[PDB]
Parts: sequence; structure tokens; C-alpha cells
Amino acid sequence: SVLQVLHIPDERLRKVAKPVEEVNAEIQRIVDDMFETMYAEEGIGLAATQVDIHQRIIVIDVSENRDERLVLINPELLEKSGETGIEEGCLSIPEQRALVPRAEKVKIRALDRDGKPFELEADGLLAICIQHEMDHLVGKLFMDYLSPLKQQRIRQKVEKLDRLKARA
Ligand SMILES: [Fe+3]
Repeated sequence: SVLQVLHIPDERLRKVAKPVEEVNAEIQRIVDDMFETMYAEEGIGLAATQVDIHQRIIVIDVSENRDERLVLINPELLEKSGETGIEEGCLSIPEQRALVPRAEKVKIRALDRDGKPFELEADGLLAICIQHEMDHLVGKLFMDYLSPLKQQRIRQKVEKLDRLKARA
């Protein structure tokens, strides 16, 4: 199923996710719906909280043939180093982009879709994508890093878009 993705300024985007107790068929259903939603909207990363599910689940696929599915359940950052930034986007903040400071290289531990643990060292776009997604789970958005003026302007832009989006 394709789930509805929440937009700012929804308060549900600020909720802190609870860890997944046990990776069972219900959780795997959520993971599959999340991938389906992400591809449908053509994103490359999705956090559970963006679809108003407040558990520590993230799906990522940066691939062209939509066939390098990455699932992070209960992710934990073990190490990070360096500093980078690209102009990030987000399906919850339609059509807005901004450069945000991130660590360059990241090492995480997580469970996969089967509930098996794994470690992953990432750099480049993957490292940035994992940080951006891990932020969602503690109620952080990429605009939180920007100046008050920049944040206000982004909110308006999105409110204007959702206002036209429904043409009645
Ligand atoms: Fe996002």
C-alpha cells in the first residue's frame, strides 16, 4: 500500500519514535509499504515517522533500477567523522532544498528486514542520507539547521503549495 506522507507544519513530524520490540510480519508489512510509498513519490529515503508510524524504521534506496533496498531498524550511530553538506530534499518538505551540515563518514549498527544485526560504514551521499533519516526518528527536520528567516520562508512555500495542490 502507498501511505500518506505528512508535510510540515504537521506536529506528528516532531514525535520521537520508539524502538522496534521485535521484527515480525507486522513490521515487515510496514517496511514494504514504506518502500512502496518512497518509490511512488520517487524519494530515496523514508523514515517511519514521515508516514505517521512512530517506530525506529528507515528505508533507503539510492539505486536507479530501484533494486538496492536498504532497511535500518533500530539504527545506532557508532562513529562519525568529517564534515560535508549537499542541498538536501525531503518528501515532507515538498520542493524545498537547502545545504545542511553533516558528518562525512558514518558507522552504524542496525537490524535488517529479517531482524538480523549488521554494521555499515557509509560515506558520500549514503552517509548524509542515513543522518537525515536518523534525524526524522527524533523529530528533527533539515530546516531546523537553518536560520529563523530561512525556516519561515520554507514553511510558507510549502503552505502555498499544499494550498494550490487542492484545486477545488
Ligand atoms: Fe526527509
